[PDB]
Amino acid sequence: DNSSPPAVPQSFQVAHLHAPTGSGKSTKVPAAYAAQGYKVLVLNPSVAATLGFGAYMSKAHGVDPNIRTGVRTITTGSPITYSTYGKFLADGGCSGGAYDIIICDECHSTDATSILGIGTVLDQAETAGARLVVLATATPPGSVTVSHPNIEEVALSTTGEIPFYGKAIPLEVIKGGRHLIFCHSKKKCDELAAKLVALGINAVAYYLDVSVIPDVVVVSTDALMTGFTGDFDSVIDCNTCVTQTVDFSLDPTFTIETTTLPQDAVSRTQRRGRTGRGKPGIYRFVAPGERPSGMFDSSVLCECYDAGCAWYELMPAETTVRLRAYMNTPGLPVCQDHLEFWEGVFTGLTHIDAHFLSQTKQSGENFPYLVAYQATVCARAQAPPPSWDQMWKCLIRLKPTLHGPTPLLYRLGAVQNEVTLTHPITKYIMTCMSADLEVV
Amino acid sequence: NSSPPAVPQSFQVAHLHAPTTKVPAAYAAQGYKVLVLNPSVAATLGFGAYMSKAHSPITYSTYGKFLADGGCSGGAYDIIICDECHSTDATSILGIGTVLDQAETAGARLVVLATATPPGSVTVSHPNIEEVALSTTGEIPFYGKAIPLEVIKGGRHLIFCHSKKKCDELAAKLVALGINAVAYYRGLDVSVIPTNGDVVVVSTDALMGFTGDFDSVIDCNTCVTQTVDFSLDPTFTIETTTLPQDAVSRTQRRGRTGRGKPGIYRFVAPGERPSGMFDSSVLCECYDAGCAWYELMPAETTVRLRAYMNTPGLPVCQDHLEFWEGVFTGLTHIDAHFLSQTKQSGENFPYLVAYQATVCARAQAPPPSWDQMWKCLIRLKPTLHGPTPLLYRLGAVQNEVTLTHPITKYIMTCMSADLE
Ligand SMILES: O=C(O)Cc1c[nH]c2ccc(Br)cc12
Ligand SMILES: [Ca+2]
Ligand SMILES: [Ca+2]
Repeated sequence: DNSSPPAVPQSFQVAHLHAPTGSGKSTKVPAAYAAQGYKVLVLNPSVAATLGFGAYMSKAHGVDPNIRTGVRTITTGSPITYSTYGKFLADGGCSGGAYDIIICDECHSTDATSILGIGTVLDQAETAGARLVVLATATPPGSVTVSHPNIEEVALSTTGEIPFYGKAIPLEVIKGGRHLIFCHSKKKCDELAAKLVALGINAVAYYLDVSVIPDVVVVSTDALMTGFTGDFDSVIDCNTCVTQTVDFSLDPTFTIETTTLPQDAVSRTQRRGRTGRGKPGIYRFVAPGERPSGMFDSSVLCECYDAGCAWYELMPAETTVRLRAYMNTPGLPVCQDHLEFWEGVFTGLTHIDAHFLSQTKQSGENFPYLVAYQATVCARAQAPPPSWDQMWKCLIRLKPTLHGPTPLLYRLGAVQNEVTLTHPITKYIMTCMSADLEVV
Repeated sequence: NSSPPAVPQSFQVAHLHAPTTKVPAAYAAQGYKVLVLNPSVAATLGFGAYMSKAHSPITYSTYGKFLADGGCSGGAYDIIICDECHSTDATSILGIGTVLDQAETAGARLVVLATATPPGSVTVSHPNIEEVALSTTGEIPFYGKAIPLEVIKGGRHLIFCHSKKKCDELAAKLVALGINAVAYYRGLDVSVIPTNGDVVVVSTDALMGFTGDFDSVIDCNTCVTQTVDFSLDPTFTIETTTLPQDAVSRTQRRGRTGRGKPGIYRFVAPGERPSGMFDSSVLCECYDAGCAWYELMPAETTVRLRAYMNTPGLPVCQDHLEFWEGVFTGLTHIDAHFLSQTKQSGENFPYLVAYQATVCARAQAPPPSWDQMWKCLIRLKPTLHGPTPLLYRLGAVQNEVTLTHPITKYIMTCMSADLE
């Protein structure tokens, strides 16, 4: 719809704002609405960003916004409120009468919190008195990377002294002094570094804490992020990423696993973006292509339901309503319509052990509810967990429960113990798979 | 790029992002011998002359024929136009990769990669077609939403479903409500009503083209596609998945209505998957086809596919070239008579099927099942002797399996070593 900030209408509308993010989607835009006399909520996926906007508004313009994050909450009364999706979700969502305008910044984000948070805004904002929701991103669905004036991009050839994802890095260009290199996994961040900390070029691997630079060559996963020492002269990109996916493996039910894929445009623009910051920069790549942005995996829907039940006190049917509003809204990332299936499985998961759930939550496991629940049925059948990986630590108490086969609900990682596939909850999920997933 | 690249002085690869004959004639006026490649040379509408019809400086052929001809012959062309270069069928990908690898050595000075739908393309509005979201209100349940009887009672309508089974079930529900509903899917008669009267065609993505009326299209916005699973049981599985449709698919389904007269498009999902990626099973297909059809050693197939993957502006895929090249290299001594048979039957992976049958016949062991795929072995009696030496899964497996054939172990090792 808009490449500029949409005016406030007289009846509720959902507007799309597609703008370069240097143009202050998170600063200039909410400030313009504020100057007009509106109360504006600004949502972002990351805690750092949210605090980072608050600071900039206090320092560069003397405006002290409300800040709302899990770790810290500041209330000044300013018409501008900065919050994370997660904190917005924990706050219970849209507070009646609070906001005239809600900006969903980085609306391209496909982590579970962002999707459930935006779904919630689209379900609730009109009823709560907002006149206008703005879905703001620099990279709408279908976006590909465009050229950058102060970054020249050069294909790697197979000629060179370092083996790199089927191609070669000529020894020179990483002796310029100032370099970031992206590898898909941890295991090959060491192996790649060590294949030249032993060669002496001086290199360190990131995935822990920070350890770098004013020379140096950093090789890291995506666990480093967009800021820090923006001075690099070149980036070298393997152009692939590790993503979470669900397999309906029927063994007995589903598996959450990881796949290595070609990077999408969001990934490529961002990795390339850590050079050419003022200076001229060079981008070197294994592969010229990229998936367009705008698709996400059904395993992320699973996560939304997991967080609904674990963090936000949402019955699955309520999470479905929020996600349904997301899925019905045009110009947002798309996924398989598996709402019925996941509402289905989580609704069958009754009488979870509160102590286990309040152990997996603190642990930072990805699916605290699913984990605590498998552990729940394990304890009550006096069976062992599916393995003695760290995920299952809430059960340390091998001793009574080592009685036999694990009653396996689903696969969240590697399964080491022998299993039994006949538990009523397992049969229940299988029936939900028949009921709610299509065939052929 | 929107306009036809002027012929340069050295060899290069250009991209023509043209919207929905055009350009080739222009290059032919200038003395240039041009070759134009498509998936098919049949009339794009389903009616009219073939593209190869003579009236020459311009040849019209297909990627399939081009590959069978052995690719680029001599200095026979200055300009090669790869049209519909967004196509991700195996023949198109191997065909384009062949052009890119051979064109310059064959003395061509320009390769045009033309498509109306570059990577990242999204479906755009149609001046002539009104689009309306289905609600959950209506008599006919449809992929989680509902079709109201009112919008298909009377008139002519096309409903897309993702499978044969869904088409039968939906048509039966319509007929029971008094609608003249007809199921269409491959294997059928174009018995879609002859005429002009009310009809609701319930169809898969068979039926292309055609000649229907259709005041409206209703779209499930779902597709079925082929995927490889690296399932370690023992090795990999070729399977079929349902995914959200991509922009190509939505545009094409919506384009059955609003031809001339205004039309109405009704949908289950507002969004599509952006176009521009394909599965690793397609790579596997390319090597299979290289070995069965085109007499290509796996390393020759790799060379062509690598050229494709180094070329910007084309659909992307996982880099499994070394993996697939490695498994086909191990597949030695295939039974020739079996390969002939799976080639004639139109199996999707004739080399892989025949090779599994070759391993069965030698161990005098039965096929993984007695589905039609395995009928080269049908001289059955001596062979049912025990477990199946299972190399990979190309379908459902009914027989008892054994996982210790050396070729199974070989492929497992390729998986360990070539797949991260
Ligand atoms: O920590 C944040 O502010 C974001 C967030 C992500 N997930 C959350 C769950 C609860 C609460 Br409170 C907050 C979050
Ligand atoms: Ca699978
Ligand atoms: Ca699998």
